[PDB]
Amino acid sequence: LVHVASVEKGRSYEDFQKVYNAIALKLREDDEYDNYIGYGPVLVALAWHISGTWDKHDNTGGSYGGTYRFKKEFNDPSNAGLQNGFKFLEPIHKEFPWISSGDLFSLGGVTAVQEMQGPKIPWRCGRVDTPEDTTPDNGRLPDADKDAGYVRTFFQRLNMNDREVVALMGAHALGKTHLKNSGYEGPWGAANNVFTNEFYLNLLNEDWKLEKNDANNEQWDSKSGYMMLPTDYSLIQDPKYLSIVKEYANDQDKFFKDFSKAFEKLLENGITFPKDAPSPFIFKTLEEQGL
Ligand code: HEM
Repeated sequence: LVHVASVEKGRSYEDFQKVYNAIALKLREDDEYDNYIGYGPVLVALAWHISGTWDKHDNTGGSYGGTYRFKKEFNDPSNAGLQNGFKFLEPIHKEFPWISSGDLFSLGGVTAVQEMQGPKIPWRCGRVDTPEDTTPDNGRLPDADKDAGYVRTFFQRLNMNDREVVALMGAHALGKTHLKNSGYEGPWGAANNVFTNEFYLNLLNEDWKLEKNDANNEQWDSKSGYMMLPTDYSLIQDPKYLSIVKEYANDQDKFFKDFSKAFEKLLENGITFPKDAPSPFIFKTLEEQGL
């Protein structure tokens, strides 16, 4: 099963920069969301879940089809609350009806990271909307109450190795958990609408206490008011994961480069790019454009 990237007819770099700018201007404008965190975090969370359904064994799921628009996938328990990022992006799709849904969902993620001061993420167009019966079943996204063995095995379904898994998890510097969504409650650190290596620093530097939350699930809580999921805590339990955690705590530039490659890879899994496809785009930030 092959999905071949097909560029939206007659569109080029500057067309997608416009779509970037509209997302970015709206990000600026809707700052009150989730007690003033803004929609940045939920946008990267949406891009990760629409990509996270991929199965490298048969190329089912993945970002290409844009299948999150169908009710079986948006009703996935693993996706509770993500309807807020979808709603955010509705005005944008309306303004640019020519872009595909998978292109827009993935670009929203890229846009969020860059505007939150993270690294440039190269992004490629050409995902094409596929029909409702291509929507993958629920249950492909990962559980939080597991250990490093689980985590390692999970991400291998996405063709990700140890380094990629630890870089990717650094996105938990952003936003927070919400009891009503997931059964976990609280943020991972203090600067949660700015992309930094804080997740790794907090993981190593705080005084974590294992507790049961108000939904009766176990999570790691610090005196600072931070939390870690068991899967997060895994990363300092496995000695291979811990070595890389130390690395990124110690070197944010290294973390930014590895996150950048890994996030692009996640959003492009399952997509075959023609030799003559355009080169990956690197979008300018609003700030870089004077907007
Ligand atoms: C073993 C894998 C992971 C687990 C179990 C996991 C689990 C969680 C949970 C339970 C939430 C809270 C949901 C809520 O209550 O709203 C969450 C949110 C979030 N996750 Fe992950 N996740 C994982 C990996 C990732 C990765 C790969 C990304 C992205 C590169 C990511 C991005 C984030 C973001 C930014 C948030 C905040 C969303 C917002 O604030 O609403 N996650 N995740």
